[PDB]
Amino acid sequence: MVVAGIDPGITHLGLGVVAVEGKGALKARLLHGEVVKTSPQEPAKERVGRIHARVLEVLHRFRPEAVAVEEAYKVGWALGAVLVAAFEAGVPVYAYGPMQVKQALAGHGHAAKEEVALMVRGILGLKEAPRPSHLANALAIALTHAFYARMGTAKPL
Amino acid sequence: MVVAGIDPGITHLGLGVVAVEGKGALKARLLHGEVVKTSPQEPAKERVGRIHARVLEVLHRFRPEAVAVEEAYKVGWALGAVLVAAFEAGVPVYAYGPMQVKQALAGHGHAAKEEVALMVRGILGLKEAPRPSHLANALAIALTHAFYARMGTAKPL
Repeated sequence: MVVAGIDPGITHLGLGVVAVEGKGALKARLLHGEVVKTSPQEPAKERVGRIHARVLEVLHRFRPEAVAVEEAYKVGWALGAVLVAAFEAGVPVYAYGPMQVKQALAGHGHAAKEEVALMVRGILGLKEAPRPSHLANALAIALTHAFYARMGTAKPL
Repeated sequence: MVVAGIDPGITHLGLGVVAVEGKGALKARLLHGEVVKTSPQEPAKERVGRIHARVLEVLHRFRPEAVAVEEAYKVGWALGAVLVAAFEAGVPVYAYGPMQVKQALAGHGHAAKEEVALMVRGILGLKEAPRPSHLANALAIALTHAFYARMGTAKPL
């Protein structure tokens, strides 16, 4: 299955797409990874508009079965743009918090972020852990969703 | 040696950094690759300003010995922003055209782009050819510079 994962951020918005294998231990391939980077000088509408345009472009190009997002006002803006794109692309949205990601990929709710990042590197077969953290997070969220999707406990926002 | 390569583009600006080995056949590692993507709706000053901010951030973080750029008005704007960043970072700029890139990496001036992209994938040890083309181009330009730098025919803009 093909999944877009998104990590709504301060000045970076992690956006990744993975294709996960249907059998065997959780295994996926990286199809796309980007970070939407915003500047202090550019106005709010451009920052949010670009996020929208990037997410919509990714959904249309990669046609994932699902969008997965990690879990305040301004972060809410970014997620707003993301939600609009998923609505226009006709793609269902699922939300997961830090603890669920840790549980799915590291096997305990209180695992360190480094443990999650090690598993994402493992599952995707990467040479190094995917940088930066917003991208690593977005891939983890994507893989978290695939994990719960397999066992049928996907959490739809 | 560490080299930033840049491919000034229509709506995408390829920006990559490679570290090249000092002995043996041309061999490098990818340190960074990004594409600055601009939208039709965002004003010109934001498009050019972001390019500036991204390039400057990359130069400051990665401290390359050189910036290499591929070789009209609006493309000129992007390169303008790039030039400003290199000036502020104190990094020398070298320019190369399509034919020199083809010559350095494929061994003939009239090689197809696919041949250049195959060599960039080879030299950087990548699984797949680096996508998208603006990023592939920026890495090729970077590696082209390192090639001529080795043999002492670097072309400083």
